[PDB]
Amino acid sequence: AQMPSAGGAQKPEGLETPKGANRKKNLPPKVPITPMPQYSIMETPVLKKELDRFGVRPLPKRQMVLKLKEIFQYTHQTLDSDSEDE
Repeated sequence: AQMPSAGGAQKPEGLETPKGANRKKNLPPKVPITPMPQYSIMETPVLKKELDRFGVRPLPKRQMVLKLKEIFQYTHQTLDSDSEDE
């Protein structure tokens, strides 16, 4: 709901990057900033399989990315745990 000000403080200018160029897969539970680990920007081979598994119809990558981004926005509560949710 809120953020710990004594722990946040640092003004963001960019956070939501393609998870790969840096060694940063996590998102610190602190301040509600636009999430970096978007489901819609996951690695192409596995994400294509996850796109099929989630049951998404063939919409072009612009229409598709907005769909799975929006879905991810209301689904994003904590962070990707690497392991499957037990």
